[PDB]
Amino acid sequence: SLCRQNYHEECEAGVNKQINMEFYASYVYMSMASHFDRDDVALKGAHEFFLKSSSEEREHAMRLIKFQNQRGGRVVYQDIKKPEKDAWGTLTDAMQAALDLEKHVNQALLDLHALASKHNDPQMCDFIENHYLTEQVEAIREISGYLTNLKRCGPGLGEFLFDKELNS
Amino acid sequence: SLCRQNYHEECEAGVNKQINMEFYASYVYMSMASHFDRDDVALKGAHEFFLKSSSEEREHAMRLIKFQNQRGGRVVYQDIKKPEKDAWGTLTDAMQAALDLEKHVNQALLDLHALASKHNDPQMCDFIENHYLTEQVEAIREISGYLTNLKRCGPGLGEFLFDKELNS
Amino acid sequence: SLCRQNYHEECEAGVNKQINMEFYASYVYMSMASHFDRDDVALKGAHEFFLKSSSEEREHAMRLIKFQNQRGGRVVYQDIKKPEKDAWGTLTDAMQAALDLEKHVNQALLDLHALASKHNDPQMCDFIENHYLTEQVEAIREISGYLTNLKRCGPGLGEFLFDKELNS
Amino acid sequence: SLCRQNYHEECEAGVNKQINMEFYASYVYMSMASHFDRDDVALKGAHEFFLKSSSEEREHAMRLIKFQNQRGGRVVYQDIKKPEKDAWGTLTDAMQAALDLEKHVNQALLDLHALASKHNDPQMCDFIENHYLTEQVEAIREISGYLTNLKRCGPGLGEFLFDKELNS
Amino acid sequence: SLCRQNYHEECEAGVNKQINMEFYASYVYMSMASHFDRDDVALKGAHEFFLKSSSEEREHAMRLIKFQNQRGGRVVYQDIKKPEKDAWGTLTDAMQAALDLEKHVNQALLDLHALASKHNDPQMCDFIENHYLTEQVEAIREISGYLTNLKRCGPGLGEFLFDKELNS
Amino acid sequence: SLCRQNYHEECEAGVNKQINMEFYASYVYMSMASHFDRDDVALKGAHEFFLKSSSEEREHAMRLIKFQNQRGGRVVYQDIKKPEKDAWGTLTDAMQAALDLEKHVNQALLDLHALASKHNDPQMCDFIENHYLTEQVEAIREISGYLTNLKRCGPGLGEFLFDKELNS
Ligand SMILES: [Cl-]
Ligand SMILES: [Cl-]
Ligand SMILES: [Cl-]
Ligand SMILES: [Cl-]
Ligand SMILES: [Cl-]
Ligand SMILES: [Cl-]
Ligand SMILES: [Cl-]
Ligand SMILES: [Cl-]
Ligand SMILES: [Cl-]
Ligand SMILES: [Cl-]
Ligand SMILES: [Cl-]
Ligand SMILES: [Cl-]
Ligand SMILES: [Cl-]
Ligand SMILES: [Cl-]
Ligand SMILES: [Cl-]
Ligand SMILES: [Cl-]
Ligand SMILES: [Cl-]
Ligand SMILES: [Cl-]
Ligand SMILES: [Cl-]
Ligand SMILES: [Cl-]
Ligand SMILES: [Cl-]
Ligand SMILES: [Cl-]
Ligand SMILES: [Cl-]
Ligand SMILES: [Cl-]
Ligand SMILES: [Cl-]
Ligand SMILES: [Cl-]
Ligand SMILES: [Cl-]
Ligand SMILES: [Cl-]
Ligand SMILES: [Cl-]
Ligand SMILES: [Cl-]
Ligand SMILES: [Cl-]
Ligand SMILES: [Cl-]
Ligand SMILES: [Cl-]
Ligand SMILES: [Cl-]
Ligand SMILES: [Cl-]
Ligand SMILES: [Cl-]
Ligand SMILES: [Cl-]
Ligand SMILES: [Cl-]
Ligand SMILES: [Cl-]
Ligand SMILES: [Cl-]
Ligand SMILES: [Cl-]
Ligand SMILES: [Cl-]
Ligand SMILES: [Cl-]
Ligand SMILES: [Cl-]
Ligand SMILES: [Cl-]
Ligand SMILES: [Cl-]
Ligand SMILES: [Cl-]
Ligand SMILES: [Cl-]
Ligand SMILES: [Cl-]
Ligand SMILES: [Cl-]
Ligand SMILES: [Cl-]
Ligand SMILES: [Cl-]
Ligand SMILES: [Cl-]
Ligand SMILES: [Cl-]
Ligand SMILES: [Cl-]
Ligand SMILES: [Cl-]
Ligand SMILES: [Cl-]
Ligand SMILES: [Cl-]
Ligand SMILES: [Cl-]
Ligand SMILES: [Cl-]
Ligand SMILES: [Cl-]
Ligand SMILES: [Cl-]
Ligand SMILES: [Cl-]
Ligand SMILES: [Cl-]
Ligand SMILES: [Cl-]
Ligand SMILES: [Cl-]
Ligand SMILES: [Cl-]
Ligand SMILES: [Cl-]
Ligand SMILES: [Cl-]
Ligand SMILES: [Cl-]
Ligand SMILES: [Cl-]
Ligand SMILES: [Cl-]
Ligand SMILES: [Cl-]
Ligand SMILES: [Cl-]
Ligand SMILES: [Cl-]
Ligand SMILES: [Cl-]
Ligand SMILES: [Cl-]
Ligand SMILES: [Cl-]
Ligand SMILES: [Cl-]
Ligand SMILES: [Cl-]
Ligand SMILES: [Cl-]
Ligand SMILES: [Cl-]
Ligand SMILES: [Cl-]
Ligand SMILES: [Cl-]
Ligand SMILES: [Cl-]
Ligand SMILES: [Cl-]
Ligand SMILES: [Cl-]
Ligand SMILES: [Cl-]
Ligand SMILES: [Cl-]
Ligand SMILES: [Cl-]
Ligand SMILES: [Cl-]
Ligand SMILES: [Cl-]
Ligand SMILES: [Cl-]
Ligand SMILES: [Cl-]
Ligand SMILES: [Cl-]
Ligand SMILES: [Cl-]
Ligand SMILES: [Cl-]
Ligand SMILES: [Cl-]
Ligand SMILES: [Cl-]
Ligand SMILES: [Cl-]
Ligand SMILES: [Cl-]
Ligand SMILES: [Cl-]
Ligand SMILES: [Cl-]
Ligand SMILES: [Cl-]
Ligand SMILES: [Cl-]
Ligand SMILES: [Cl-]
Ligand SMILES: [Cl-]
Ligand SMILES: [Cl-]
Ligand SMILES: [Cl-]
Ligand SMILES: [Cl-]
Ligand SMILES: [Cl-]
Ligand SMILES: [Cl-]
Ligand SMILES: [Cl-]
Ligand SMILES: [Cl-]
Ligand SMILES: [Cl-]
Ligand SMILES: [Cl-]
Ligand SMILES: [Cl-]
Ligand SMILES: [Cl-]
Ligand SMILES: [Cl-]
Ligand SMILES: [Cl-]
Ligand SMILES: [Cl-]
Ligand SMILES: [Cl-]
Ligand SMILES: [Cl-]
Ligand SMILES: [Cl-]
Ligand SMILES: [Cl-]
Ligand SMILES: [Cl-]
Ligand SMILES: [Fe+3]
Ligand SMILES: [Fe+3]
Ligand SMILES: [Fe+3]
Ligand SMILES: [Fe+3]
Ligand SMILES: [Fe+3]
Ligand SMILES: [Fe+3]
Ligand SMILES: [Fe+3]
Ligand SMILES: [Fe+3]
Ligand SMILES: [Fe+3]
Ligand SMILES: [Fe+3]
Ligand SMILES: [Fe+3]
Ligand SMILES: [Fe+3]
Ligand SMILES: [Fe+3]
Ligand SMILES: [Fe+3]
Ligand SMILES: [Fe+3]
Ligand SMILES: [Fe+3]
Ligand SMILES: [Fe+3]
Ligand SMILES: [Fe+3]
Ligand SMILES: [Fe+3]
Ligand SMILES: [Fe+3]
Ligand SMILES: [Fe+3]
Ligand SMILES: [Fe+3]
Ligand SMILES: [Fe+3]
Ligand SMILES: [Fe+3]
Ligand SMILES: [Fe+3]
Ligand SMILES: [Fe+3]
Ligand SMILES: [Fe+3]
Ligand SMILES: [Fe+3]
Ligand SMILES: [Fe+3]
Ligand SMILES: [Fe+3]
Ligand SMILES: [Fe+3]
Ligand SMILES: [Fe+3]
Ligand code: NA
Ligand code: NA
Ligand code: NA
Ligand code: NA
Ligand code: NA
Ligand code: NA
Ligand code: NA
Ligand code: NA
Ligand code: NA
Ligand code: NA
Ligand code: NA
Ligand code: NA
Ligand code: NA
Ligand code: NA
Ligand code: NA
Ligand code: NA
Ligand code: NA
Ligand code: NA
Ligand code: NA
Ligand code: NA
Ligand code: NA
Ligand code: NA
Ligand code: NA
Ligand code: NA
Ligand code: NA
Ligand code: NA
Ligand code: NA
Ligand code: NA
Ligand code: NA
Ligand code: NA
Ligand code: NA
Ligand code: NA
Ligand code: NA
Ligand code: NA
Ligand code: NA
Ligand code: NA
Ligand code: NA
Ligand code: NA
Ligand code: NA
Ligand code: NA
Ligand code: NA
Ligand code: NA
Ligand code: NA
Ligand code: NA
Ligand code: NA
Ligand code: NA
Ligand code: NA
Ligand code: NA
Ligand code: NA
Ligand code: NA
Ligand code: NA
Ligand code: NA
Ligand code: NA
Ligand code: NA
Ligand code: NA
Ligand code: NA
Ligand code: NA
Ligand code: NA
Ligand code: NA
Ligand code: NA
Ligand code: NA
Ligand code: NA
Ligand code: NA
Ligand code: NA
Ligand code: NA
Ligand code: NA
Ligand code: NA
Ligand code: NA
Ligand code: NA
Ligand code: NA
Ligand code: NA
Ligand code: NA
Ligand code: NA
Ligand code: NA
Ligand code: NA
Ligand code: NA
Ligand code: NA
Ligand code: NA
Ligand code: NA
Ligand code: NA
Ligand code: NA
Ligand code: NA
Ligand code: NA
Ligand code: NA
Ligand code: NA
Ligand code: NA
Ligand code: NA
Ligand code: NA
Ligand code: NA
Ligand code: NA
Ligand code: NA
Ligand code: NA
Ligand code: NA
Ligand code: NA
Ligand code: NA
Ligand code: NA
Ligand code: NA
Ligand code: NA
Ligand code: NA
Ligand code: NA
Ligand code: NA
Ligand code: NA
Repeated sequence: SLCRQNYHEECEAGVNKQINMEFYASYVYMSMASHFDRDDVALKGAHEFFLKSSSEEREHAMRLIKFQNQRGGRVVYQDIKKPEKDAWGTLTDAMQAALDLEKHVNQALLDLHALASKHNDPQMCDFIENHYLTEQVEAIREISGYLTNLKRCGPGLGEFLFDKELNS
Repeated sequence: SLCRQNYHEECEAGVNKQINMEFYASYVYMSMASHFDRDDVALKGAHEFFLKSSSEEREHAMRLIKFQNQRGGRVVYQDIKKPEKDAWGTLTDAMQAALDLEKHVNQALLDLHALASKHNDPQMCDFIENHYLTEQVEAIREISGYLTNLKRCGPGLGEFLFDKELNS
Repeated sequence: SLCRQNYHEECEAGVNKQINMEFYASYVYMSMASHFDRDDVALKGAHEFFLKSSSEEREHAMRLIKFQNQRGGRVVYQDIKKPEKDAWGTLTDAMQAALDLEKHVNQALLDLHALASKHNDPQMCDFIENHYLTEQVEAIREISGYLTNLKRCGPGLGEFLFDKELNS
Repeated sequence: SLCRQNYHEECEAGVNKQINMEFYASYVYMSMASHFDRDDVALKGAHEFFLKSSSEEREHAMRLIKFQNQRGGRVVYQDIKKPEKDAWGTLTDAMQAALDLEKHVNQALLDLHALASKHNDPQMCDFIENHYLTEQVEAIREISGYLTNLKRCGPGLGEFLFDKELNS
Repeated sequence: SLCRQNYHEECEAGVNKQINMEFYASYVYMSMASHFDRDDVALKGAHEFFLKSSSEEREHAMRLIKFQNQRGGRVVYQDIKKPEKDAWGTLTDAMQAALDLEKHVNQALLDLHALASKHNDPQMCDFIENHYLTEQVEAIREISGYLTNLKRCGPGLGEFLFDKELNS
Repeated sequence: SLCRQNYHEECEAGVNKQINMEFYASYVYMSMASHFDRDDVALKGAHEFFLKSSSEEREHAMRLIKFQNQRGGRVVYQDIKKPEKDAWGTLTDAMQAALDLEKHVNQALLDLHALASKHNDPQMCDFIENHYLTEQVEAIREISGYLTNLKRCGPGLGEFLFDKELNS
């Protein structure tokens, strides 16, 4: 490939892994969104919030695909595994699972940064810092505060009202 | 579920199958799009066309997910299998594979319609006719004409110029 | 009648039945609306929601009357029976009765479609699909989610707040 | 009921009677409207005029329902009887029947006023004067002039042209 | 043809037949239009109405031609036979012939729908319902009411005035 | 007919012949247009150009129909014969056939002018000069230059690009 320069095969593989991981997170959120749109669950704020979250994760995957081609790597796709659950429970349960997901993705991003630092790839490090690491910190902090407020609001009416407040 | 009415368990399963099939088609197009954005392939019209195609297929999946919940079914997700190839060849090869994909999806939609007619589900039949069957016919006709023009244009310069003309 | 063509006397009678059924549903909702505007009930969201529902059902009747004349049938009116109750209970009770009403109307629409398919009346089938079957599916799904949220909110304050949120 | 004051049980019953009577008049006009939209009758001015008349009568019913609840009465619904005829004849015949209907409704309104005066209910009397008695006088005078002009115009062409002039 | 799928040779032939039938109806209306523009007939409303009708029928043919190519059929043209008459008589005579024409075309459309249902072609059925069957019902009802009003208006002055009112 | 003056029966017949000839040319172009919209031909510029040409020829027929009635002749319709071919070959073949058609129509227009000069019908001559003869000269010159450029461009890519340039 005429464009490849200072791009190590381990970094290329790490990017292909993160691409799969972002699509996976996209799929989880899709599943959460459809769970909260069940007639017997019917939390329209959660639905909209997880649908938007699913769409954002697809963007994160797509920016990595682009990055792979910009640097002269080869994108290699794997299966996008189905999420661990078919039903995500209450809005509190789902938000806990979402926190776990974002932290898992955050840890993979930090391993990917560590890979790029290790192979002296400053452009890859900056790409990751600039587009992913601060976004991850905000999302985790965001979900964590929701969890605190879901426990403050309590079940029943509290969950209905916390749900109203989700998107604004 | 308090909303379910005249919605047969075979139709619900058929919808879950089509949901997987639309995501799969989405993933194929994503792969085609990244293939045409390689520095050693570099056909920006194809890239944009398959990226838009991938996004449309995700919408088709999402309208089916919605339909499942509107009718009081339960969405059940499966793995989204990786596409058959890592490299899609020339713009002519990819467009042939895309035609094959759209016809495979079209046949599944026609089996799904047949399932809804068989179980006397007129609302499901109309949903499928209204949002999917004509859209499929247009897309197949569209790709077929591209194939005819790719063979008319020939390889090399013809492929470059046919690619310019793709999106408009 | 100079316009009648491929319009079977059983279909004409079925349309006259559905006309009565839509007016009946209109009258139920009128009664629900006046129940929630009692000084000792005083749920203004419910009032407005059932008043709008009553008006929509009158439109559904009127489109069928039109359809009867477009196809060269004769509209034949019957009494519009009074609703089963004078008092509809809590917002949860009324919404349950409304779900039952919409499902009863939906079943009559599906019998009417079955009548038109049976007599090979494709124009009548499409009319019913296009203007009634999807609208019915949305309304039933809508009311069902309200029921789920009314049970989540609980009685007292929950009912007051759920009522605020009804129309938006 | 915490709001009821100087509202006699005979007046409440009289209002429930008038509510039924306004819906009945609504239903008559609905039937007239569908009669003039038959392919073998086809007088589009009459159709539109009786459709608007039917809608106005529904408003008159709905203002009375409101009045019942404002005064702390209980609305009690009865069956809305079907109209006396399935076919209303010429535009002259229908307009004669409409005059008879409006005069019957007017006499019921005047009995209702007499009931409210008798029970010393000045607010109810004013409500009736303000929203119903002058409106009734205008409608009766209006229909009567139409009858005079329908007899002046004569049958055939006169009826076609008088019909053009109905709504403006 | 690379696009053809679930499109039976009998349906393709049925579409070619309907294409001829729509052009034929176009030609009839062209002839009616020129009849009412004769100096010795001179009914400018009829002229304009049949000229617009002729143009609409050409559109109906052209949408079918398109449909044939979208589905991967081959359009096959036949002669467009001249209309049965050179002179169409009074506005009442022409409108009767137009009613007969529209009903003949409507019956062919219903046979074509029956052909597509029989060969399990849901996309073709919906195409026909969506673009043709309701349009046919409206046109037949429309012409029938004109016939009723032409008989109400009578010959001479009535015909002149009914003609004024045709287009609006 | 009260308007006829200096309008010879041979000229009236000549106009009826040209009316048939313009409709025939309309039908040829319709067939060419549908040929270039086949999935296995797929030249969208040609399609649009022949569809517009077909529509223009219908206008030419319609202005002659009008002229017949303005002069107090009687329009007499004949069958519109189907075109000589079902398939028109390459864009070069079709354009050659179109040149032949326009020259055939041009020769008929010049015979018609000769008929009107011969019968001392200056108004008919001017009508033909003003609306037809220069339009014919432009169209023939136009198609001829296309033929020259189609031979310059060559088959394959040249045909694709010449087709892009057709309408602008
Ligand atoms: Cl290195
Ligand atoms: Cl659950
Ligand atoms: Cl988010
Ligand atoms: Cl990027
Ligand atoms: Cl790039
Ligand atoms: Cl792979
Ligand atoms: Cl996993
Ligand atoms: Cl799995
Ligand atoms: Cl759980
Ligand atoms: Cl859990
Ligand atoms: Cl969890
Ligand atoms: Cl991790
Ligand atoms: Cl490191
Ligand atoms: Cl590090
Ligand atoms: Cl490392
Ligand atoms: Cl290092
Ligand atoms: Cl990001
Ligand atoms: Cl944040
Ligand atoms: Cl920040
Ligand atoms: Cl927060
Ligand atoms: Cl809860
Ligand atoms: Cl069933
Ligand atoms: Cl390659
Ligand atoms: Cl697309
Ligand atoms: Cl949907
Ligand atoms: Cl929904
Ligand atoms: Cl699963
Ligand atoms: Cl697979
Ligand atoms: Cl796999
Ligand atoms: Cl390959
Ligand atoms: Cl290949
Ligand atoms: Cl392939
Ligand atoms: Cl398949
Ligand atoms: Cl079936
Ligand atoms: Cl089937
Ligand atoms: Cl089946
Ligand atoms: Cl069945
Ligand atoms: Cl779709
Ligand atoms: Cl298309
Ligand atoms: Cl289409
Ligand atoms: Cl094309
Ligand atoms: Cl190439
Ligand atoms: Cl029948
Ligand atoms: Cl109560
Ligand atoms: Cl509603
Ligand atoms: Cl209707
Ligand atoms: Cl109508
Ligand atoms: Cl009756
Ligand atoms: Cl009942
Ligand atoms: Cl009763
Ligand atoms: Cl109760
Ligand atoms: Cl109850
Ligand atoms: Cl109940
Ligand atoms: Cl029922
Ligand atoms: Cl049936
Ligand atoms: Cl059925
Ligand atoms: Cl049945
Ligand atoms: Cl049957
Ligand atoms: Cl509806
Ligand atoms: Cl809904
Ligand atoms: Cl919907
Ligand atoms: Cl809800
Ligand atoms: Cl309560
Ligand atoms: Cl008192
Ligand atoms: Cl009658
Ligand atoms: Cl009025
Ligand atoms: Cl009031
Ligand atoms: Cl109030
Ligand atoms: Cl009662
Ligand atoms: Cl009565
Ligand atoms: Cl009765
Ligand atoms: Cl009578
Ligand atoms: Cl009478
Ligand atoms: Cl009477
Ligand atoms: Cl009375
Ligand atoms: Cl009194
Ligand atoms: Cl008095
Ligand atoms: Cl009294
Ligand atoms: Cl008194
Ligand atoms: Cl009033
Ligand atoms: Cl007045
Ligand atoms: Cl006044
Ligand atoms: Cl008057
Ligand atoms: Cl009359
Ligand atoms: Cl088949
Ligand atoms: Cl004549
Ligand atoms: Cl029309
Ligand atoms: Cl089409
Ligand atoms: Cl197309
Ligand atoms: Cl042929
Ligand atoms: Cl014939
Ligand atoms: Cl013939
Ligand atoms: Cl005749
Ligand atoms: Cl005749
Ligand atoms: Cl006739
Ligand atoms: Cl027929
Ligand atoms: Cl059939
Ligand atoms: Cl059938
Ligand atoms: Cl058949
Ligand atoms: Cl079959
Ligand atoms: Cl149509
Ligand atoms: Cl109509
Ligand atoms: Cl309609
Ligand atoms: Cl009419
Ligand atoms: Cl006459
Ligand atoms: Cl002469
Ligand atoms: Cl060919
Ligand atoms: Cl042209
Ligand atoms: Cl002219
Ligand atoms: Cl003129
Ligand atoms: Cl003839
Ligand atoms: Cl010929
Ligand atoms: Cl022939
Ligand atoms: Cl050829
Ligand atoms: Cl040739
Ligand atoms: Cl040739
Ligand atoms: Cl010639
Ligand atoms: Cl000469
Ligand atoms: Cl000469
Ligand atoms: Cl000569
Ligand atoms: Cl001479
Ligand atoms: Cl011209
Ligand atoms: Cl030119
Ligand atoms: Cl010029
Ligand atoms: Cl040129
Ligand atoms: Cl070529
Ligand atoms: Fe490198
Ligand atoms: Fe992410
Ligand atoms: Fe919950
Ligand atoms: Fe650093
Ligand atoms: Fe996120
Ligand atoms: Fe069911
Ligand atoms: Fe799709
Ligand atoms: Fe290539
Ligand atoms: Fe349909
Ligand atoms: Fe259908
Ligand atoms: Fe539709
Ligand atoms: Fe597609
Ligand atoms: Fe019939
Ligand atoms: Fe309804
Ligand atoms: Fe309550
Ligand atoms: Fe409803
Ligand atoms: Fe009192
Ligand atoms: Fe009234
Ligand atoms: Fe009459
Ligand atoms: Fe009135
Ligand atoms: Fe086939
Ligand atoms: Fe037509
Ligand atoms: Fe006449
Ligand atoms: Fe069907
Ligand atoms: Fe028509
Ligand atoms: Fe003469
Ligand atoms: Fe011409
Ligand atoms: Fe060619
Ligand atoms: Fe001149
Ligand atoms: Fe001259
Ligand atoms: Fe001039
Ligand atoms: Fe031309
Ligand atoms: Na690197
Ligand atoms: Na990897
Ligand atoms: Na690698
Ligand atoms: Na890899
Ligand atoms: Na991308
Ligand atoms: Na991108
Ligand atoms: Na890329
Ligand atoms: Na970059
Ligand atoms: Na690089
Ligand atoms: Na990989
Ligand atoms: Na899994
Ligand atoms: Na960690
Ligand atoms: Na790190
Ligand atoms: Na990693
Ligand atoms: Na390194
Ligand atoms: Na933050
Ligand atoms: Na909560
Ligand atoms: Na079903
Ligand atoms: Na399934
Ligand atoms: Na199932
Ligand atoms: Na399933
Ligand atoms: Na969705
Ligand atoms: Na959605
Ligand atoms: Na959903
Ligand atoms: Na739906
Ligand atoms: Na359902
Ligand atoms: Na599944
Ligand atoms: Na695979
Ligand atoms: Na197939
Ligand atoms: Na099917
Ligand atoms: Na299927
Ligand atoms: Na079934
Ligand atoms: Na198309
Ligand atoms: Na090519
Ligand atoms: Na029928
Ligand atoms: Na009945
Ligand atoms: Na009947
Ligand atoms: Na009946
Ligand atoms: Na109506
Ligand atoms: Na109406
Ligand atoms: Na009607
Ligand atoms: Na209709
Ligand atoms: Na009919
Ligand atoms: Na009845
Ligand atoms: Na009852
Ligand atoms: Na049922
Ligand atoms: Na049914
Ligand atoms: Na029924
Ligand atoms: Na039948
Ligand atoms: Na819905
Ligand atoms: Na509640
Ligand atoms: Na009183
Ligand atoms: Na009473
Ligand atoms: Na009382
Ligand atoms: Na009472
Ligand atoms: Na009211
Ligand atoms: Na009101
Ligand atoms: Na009220
Ligand atoms: Na009041
Ligand atoms: Na009171
Ligand atoms: Na009562
Ligand atoms: Na009665
Ligand atoms: Na009286
Ligand atoms: Na009085
Ligand atoms: Na009274
Ligand atoms: Na009293
Ligand atoms: Na007055
Ligand atoms: Na009259
Ligand atoms: Na077929
Ligand atoms: Na045929
Ligand atoms: Na065939
Ligand atoms: Na054929
Ligand atoms: Na066309
Ligand atoms: Na077209
Ligand atoms: Na076409
Ligand atoms: Na189509
Ligand atoms: Na096809
Ligand atoms: Na044919
Ligand atoms: Na003939
Ligand atoms: Na028939
Ligand atoms: Na049929
Ligand atoms: Na047919
Ligand atoms: Na078949
Ligand atoms: Na109509
Ligand atoms: Na007349
Ligand atoms: Na002459
Ligand atoms: Na001739
Ligand atoms: Na002659
Ligand atoms: Na002649
Ligand atoms: Na003309
Ligand atoms: Na004209
Ligand atoms: Na003319
Ligand atoms: Na002239
Ligand atoms: Na003349
Ligand atoms: Na002739
Ligand atoms: Na021929
Ligand atoms: Na010549
Ligand atoms: Na000449
Ligand atoms: Na000539
Ligand atoms: Na002469
Ligand atoms: Na020129
Ligand atoms: Na060429």
